[PDB]
Amino acid sequence: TIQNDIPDLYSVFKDYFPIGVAVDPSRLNDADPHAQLTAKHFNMLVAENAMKPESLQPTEGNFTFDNADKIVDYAIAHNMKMRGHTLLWHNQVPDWFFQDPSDPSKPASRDLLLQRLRTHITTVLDHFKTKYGSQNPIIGWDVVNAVLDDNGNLRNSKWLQIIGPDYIEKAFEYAHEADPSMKLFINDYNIENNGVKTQAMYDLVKKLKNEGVPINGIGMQMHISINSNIDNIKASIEKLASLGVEIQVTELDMNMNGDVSNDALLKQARLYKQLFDLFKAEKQYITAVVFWGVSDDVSWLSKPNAPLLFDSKLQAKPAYWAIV
Ligand SMILES: O[C@@H]1[C@@H](O)[C@H](O[C@@H]2CO[C@@H](O[C@@H]3CO[C@@H](O)[C@H](O)[C@H]3O)[C@H](O)[C@H]2O)OC[C@H]1O
Repeated sequence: TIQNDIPDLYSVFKDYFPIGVAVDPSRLNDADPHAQLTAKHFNMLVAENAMKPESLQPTEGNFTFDNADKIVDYAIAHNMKMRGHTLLWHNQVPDWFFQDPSDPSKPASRDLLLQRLRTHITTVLDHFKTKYGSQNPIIGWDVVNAVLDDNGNLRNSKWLQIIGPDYIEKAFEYAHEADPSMKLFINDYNIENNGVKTQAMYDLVKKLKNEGVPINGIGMQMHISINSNIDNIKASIEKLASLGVEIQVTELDMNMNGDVSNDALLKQARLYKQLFDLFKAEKQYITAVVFWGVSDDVSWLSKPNAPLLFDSKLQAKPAYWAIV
């Protein structure tokens, strides 16, 4: 059971930006405590998995939008906005995309993979536009996800192998043509550490935007840890924001590195407080902050963990009170 009388999390940030959460379609029933927590504290939703490529087109031409639509319906019912995650990634994408259909032992050509990407992106965006119309809660999409490797080079996924470096520009082009009302984002992790990957994201977006690619913003996943440096996060936000794009904190959670002790929870609270003070200070750039999971018990991180503001019993943690 949840705490019904404590402050609604997102309301505390009404003058800064919406506060969202990533959800599972199986946790949306009115009597489900996770759903109650979702509707109470957030005014933005994201599909943790239901809108990924494999979740939308498991086999070629066979689109499965039921779970995604269930989340969209829920968002509409609770007056929540949504982020679309994600049109392209190297994980949770079916092998068929990259295979020659007449000889699955061979790879698809650059033209065939591009056509498939175009069809996927266009069908996905057209689905939400045609089914929901003006009521579509999705305000933007992570057009490409995690396209950089640890060293800042372009990740050598099958997309890069088969098409080449311009597959990124093509994805944005296809999304923009399908629905110009959508804000288009390039999303990634570790770009908040002000290291080589932050610089690489900055260089890539600067290059593409200067070439006319319709990139509207950068999503900083923010899968931080109990040892993350606030100064580096601030420097990263400033650097990326200098490109004239929106910044959204898209998959916020805190890896405790196995230490879920009471002392660690207090340290977590202090860090989350500093983090949100930073976000508020940077409100002229940040247009959304989304947590990757409703509560600790449903977090994607391996156990033991305590990454969010609500614990495994769905109760507000010290971090929640520090921020509110
Ligand atoms: O942007 C990335 C996120 O999308 C990513 O989210 C996690 C992706 O893996 C999910 O776990 C899979 C769910 O589907 C099952 O069939 C698989 O067996 C699981 O591995 C997890 O639920 C998401 O939270 O996190 C990393 C980000 O870079």
